[PDB]
Amino acid sequence: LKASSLRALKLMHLATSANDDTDENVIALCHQAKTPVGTTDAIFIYPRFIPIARKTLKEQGTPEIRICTSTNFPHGNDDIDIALAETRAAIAYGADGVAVVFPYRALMAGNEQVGFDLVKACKEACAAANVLLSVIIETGELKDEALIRKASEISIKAGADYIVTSTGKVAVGATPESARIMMEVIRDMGVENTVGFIPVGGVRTAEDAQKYLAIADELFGADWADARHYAFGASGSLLASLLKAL
Repeated sequence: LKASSLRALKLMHLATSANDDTDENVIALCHQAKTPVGTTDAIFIYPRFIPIARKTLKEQGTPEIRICTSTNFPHGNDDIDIALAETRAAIAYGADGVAVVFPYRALMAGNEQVGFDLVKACKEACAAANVLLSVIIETGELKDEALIRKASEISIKAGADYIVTSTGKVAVGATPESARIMMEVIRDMGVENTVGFIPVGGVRTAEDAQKYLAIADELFGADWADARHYAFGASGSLLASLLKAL
């Protein structure tokens, strides 16, 4: 568990636990990302806190820690104008990465077009600003393998730089099963170089993290899951469990 734990710590997007948030909590999160035995790849926070986070990260000597944030979140509504405006604002605040929630309920109702157009609009804005676009498909709500594959496919076709299981705000988050399905889509579409994978809302222990990294290594080889291709979107419990294991 030591090997997977250190690797997982470095791949974390250490996420706020707010629904809520304050400067004080975000500053604490920045400090927590500089762990006693390694530094996480990123933090994940609400957009309005990006400027204060950037300053905090610089002043503790870790300007390399990326700042990711959320849009169309957590509900994954259909409205592209709103999702796009939120994405443009996240970019203006200074985000390194934006995770947009796919309109998964629309897909569940049979509408494949809205998700394509919503992701594509957000990707165009992000790409222009050198911001990576993650797409959260909400596997715990989609539930069905065919729908999980379809949402992944549409997101990839529309330009997702990562596909992400979950918001962490619904009853069911990542499972090793949904992770496997999504990673198989990345392989089958031939986009393993351009699309990463992020489990959210199902990795709480070192033992969990080991299992998820094992899937990546099994499917793509041990060298694939670097920061550009893999992240753990998770909070303090996972981080504490990783540090304990270490």
